[PDB]
Amino acid sequence: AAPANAVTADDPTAIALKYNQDATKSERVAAARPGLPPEEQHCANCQFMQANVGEGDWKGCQLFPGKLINVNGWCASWTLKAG
Ligand code: SF4
Repeated sequence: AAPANAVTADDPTAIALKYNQDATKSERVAAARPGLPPEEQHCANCQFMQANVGEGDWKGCQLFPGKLINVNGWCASWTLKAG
C-alpha cells in the first residue's frame, strides 16, 4: 500500500519522466541512461534518492518535492549515486 504522498501515475512530472514505482515495469532499457547497464538501475542507486526522507521502501526524490518514491522504482532522470 503506497503512502498518501507517493508519486502517482497521473502526476504530470511522473508522466514526463516515465516514473514507475516498480523498475521492472519501466522503460529503463529503452532510455539507456548512462552510468550503469539499464537493468541495474532503480531509485535506490540514484543520486536524487533522499535516504533521510520517508520510511522503509518509500524514500524522498529531490525531483518530486513533498512526495515519496519507491526505492525499487525508476524514472528517466536516473543518475548514478556518486556522492
Ligand atoms: S530521479 Fe532517481 S530517485 Fe528520483 S524517481 Fe527518478 S530514478 Fe527514482
